Amino acid sequence: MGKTLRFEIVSGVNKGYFHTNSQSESLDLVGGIWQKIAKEEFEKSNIYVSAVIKPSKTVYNQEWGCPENGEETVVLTGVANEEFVDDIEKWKDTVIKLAKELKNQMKQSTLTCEFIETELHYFK
Amino acid sequence: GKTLRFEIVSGVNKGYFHTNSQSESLDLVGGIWQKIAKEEFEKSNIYVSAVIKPSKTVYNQEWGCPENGEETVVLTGVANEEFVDDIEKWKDTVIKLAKELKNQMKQSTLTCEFIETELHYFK
Amino acid sequence: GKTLRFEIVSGVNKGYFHTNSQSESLDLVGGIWQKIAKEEFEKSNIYVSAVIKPSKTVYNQEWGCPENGEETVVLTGVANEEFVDDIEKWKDTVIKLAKELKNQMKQSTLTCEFIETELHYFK
Ligand SMILES: CSC[C@H]1O[C@@H](n2cnc3c(N)ncnc32)[C@H](O)[C@@H]1OP(=O)(O)OC[C@H]1O[C@@H](n2cnc3c(N)ncnc32)[C@H](O)[C@@H]1O
Ligand SMILES: CSC[C@H]1O[C@@H](n2cnc3c(N)ncnc32)[C@H](O)[C@@H]1OP(=O)(O)OC[C@H]1O[C@@H](n2cnc3c(N)ncnc32)[C@H](O)[C@@H]1O
Ligand SMILES: CSC[C@H]1O[C@@H](n2cnc3c(N)ncnc32)[C@H](O)[C@@H]1OP(=O)(O)OC[C@H]1O[C@@H](n2cnc3c(N)ncnc32)[C@H](O)[C@@H]1O
Repeated sequence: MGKTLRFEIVSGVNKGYFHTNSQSESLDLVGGIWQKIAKEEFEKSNIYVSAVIKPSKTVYNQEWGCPENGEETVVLTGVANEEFVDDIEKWKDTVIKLAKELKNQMKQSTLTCEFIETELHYFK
Repeated sequence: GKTLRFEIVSGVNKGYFHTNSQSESLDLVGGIWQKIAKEEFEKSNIYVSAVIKPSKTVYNQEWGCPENGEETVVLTGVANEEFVDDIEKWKDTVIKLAKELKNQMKQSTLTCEFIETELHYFK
Repeated sequence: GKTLRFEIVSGVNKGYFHTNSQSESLDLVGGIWQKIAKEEFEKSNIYVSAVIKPSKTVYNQEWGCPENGEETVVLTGVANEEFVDDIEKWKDTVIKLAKELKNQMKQSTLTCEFIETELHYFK
């Protein structure tokens, strides 16, 4: 019953720039970018932030640029595991740094990053 | 950035809408949400966006769950203070929209959860 | 309606079940969940349903992650007072199911989280 934090990031996939065709292709695109930026930060701080990535669409007003029925998006989540990181604040600052880097590399005008309290049970 | 997020789980009612794939039912729910969100936005100036995800929900087959699980859609959202000036009013709007979604999807039941969250919005 | 939700993340072990697509992985994991949930329901009269979502999980390639991520499934659920009287007993049941799922999926590790939530159930 370790009290910790989870994050959730939502990003567009910018098909106008990366020209991905399917949701598997955009999932792999975002996953590859996260894999690179997470490793780069891990080399600097010894904190590796893994991410679960999920296909999704995001529904907003068509006048703001949303396609009918929703924009293709990826949801990234993760959770601070005390077996891997000993400082929750540093982990949180790392997630924020990665979220801003993801926004930049995905060429997104906006991005959301949330933190939620969670109780993590890790079975090994 | 302390705020609220919601999560709604809905069936896709294949027998009523006659969709044939997870992608089609995702777009069905997306279109319904897009319409009810716009309709409410016109009445109150509050627009509730939703992230929608494909899913399968597993429960007891004795209660009607299909062998391979029920095709469902998960909808989530979060109150951003840049777009809504009162979180409680936003929460009440989400509840209203969830009940509308339940009715439009012809669902017998629906869950709508609220979770405390800290939102960081980069622009 | 203050309560708890769970989230479990599991690998899908394509190298033990010979599967490929994400829809096929949802069906494999959903079938396992149906069976273990029913088994626990018979013992405790607590049935834990699950919403299952397709995903990939990104971690260091040096630790065995494929480039761009490993195929995974995310399972979530929520304790509903209409179906369970004691949230502590529900939580212990979820933990038992999570450990059983880890074994059935032949996974070296598994995460199970509990998050405070406010559930609105419309029926
Ligand atoms: C789908 S399970 C696969 C991998 O997927 C990641 N993962 C699992 N569940 C989650 C979750 N809920 N949210 C985010 N990432 C997750 C974790 O990185 C997990 O790694 P393991 O715990 O299985 O360790 C595997 C190896 O990798 C090392 N390792 C895994 N993660 C980290 C880490 N963050 N820092 C340092 N070492 C790590 C660990 O020591 C071990 O040798
Ligand atoms: C995947 S990002 C795309 C759009 O997807 C939606 N979105 C992004 N992240 C999330 C999330 N975590 N949960 C739910 N919806 C999300 C947001 O509606 C977002 O819009 P932006 O923040 O990028 O604003 C784009 C334009 O649209 C306006 N706008 C966007 N949302 C609202 C809103 N709710 N009310 C009023 N104006 C809004 C805003 O002023 C701007 O001009
Ligand atoms: C996508 S909706 C379909 C079914 O999907 C499951 N479900 C719905 N929302 C969620 C959610 N957020 N998380 C996890 N599971 C969910 C629920 O099991 C739901 O069942 P209903 O509430 O609609 O009851 C349907 C029938 O099944 C019985 N039933 C459903 N769940 C349980 C349960 N946990 N214990 C006892 N009886 C249960 C209930 O009495 C009724 O006859």
